[PDB]
Amino acid sequence: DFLPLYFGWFLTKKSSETLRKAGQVFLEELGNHKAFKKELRHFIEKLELVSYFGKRPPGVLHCTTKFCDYGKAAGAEEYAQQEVVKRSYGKAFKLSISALFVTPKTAGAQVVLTDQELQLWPSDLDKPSASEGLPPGSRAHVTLGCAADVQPVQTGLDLLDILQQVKGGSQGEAVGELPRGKLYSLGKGRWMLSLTKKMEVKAIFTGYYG
Ligand SMILES: Nc1ncnc2c1ncn2[C@@H]1O[C@H](CO)[C@@H](O)[C@H]1OP(=O)(O)O
Repeated sequence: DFLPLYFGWFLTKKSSETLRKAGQVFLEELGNHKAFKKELRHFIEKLELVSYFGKRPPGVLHCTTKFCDYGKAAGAEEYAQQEVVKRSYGKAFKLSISALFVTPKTAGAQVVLTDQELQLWPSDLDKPSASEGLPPGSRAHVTLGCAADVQPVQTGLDLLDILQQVKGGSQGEAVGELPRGKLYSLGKGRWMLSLTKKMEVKAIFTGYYG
């Protein structure tokens, strides 16, 4: 038996719609913001970010736990064999999004996982060098878009990098108020919105087979 391409939480029709709509409003707003227009040189008339992030999920949004490549990825067998994964397979979850973000490479939403959902977060031996210093599960995100040259993999790395700055106290003071939250400028083309109300999205834990 081969494993899926990857396991993860796949958001319902309605919830994918809410998050997608919310990510796309952020993009028109960030692209229209004075603070962003000024720093556009450190990013790349106005730039239309919805177009910039041309490579979008075409259907339902998802939050990846463990990329398996059908069993070719390190720790895939390990992960899939866990009681918690088999038990959770096909179960419903509510995910909490705390922030939307943008970099020159990706646009995503930061997921904050409950301890129960953390039981489903992988515990691999090959761990990212930007992951260290952050709790397990900090990589948890939903990808909203990518630049032409970029793989959706980059979104997770982009998120860790951004939070590696937050833990360093390197976010600074907010440079704007969008209707949903406070806008931060991390430098190096990076931007974070901390949501006033975290949005709850519904999702099913299952496997995706390409
Ligand atoms: N090398 C890798 N490590 C972890 N996840 C990967 C990966 N390569 C691709 N992916 C994930 O597999 C999917 C490919 O269809 C992408 O959505 C991406 O998830 P992501 O959106 O969370 O970044």
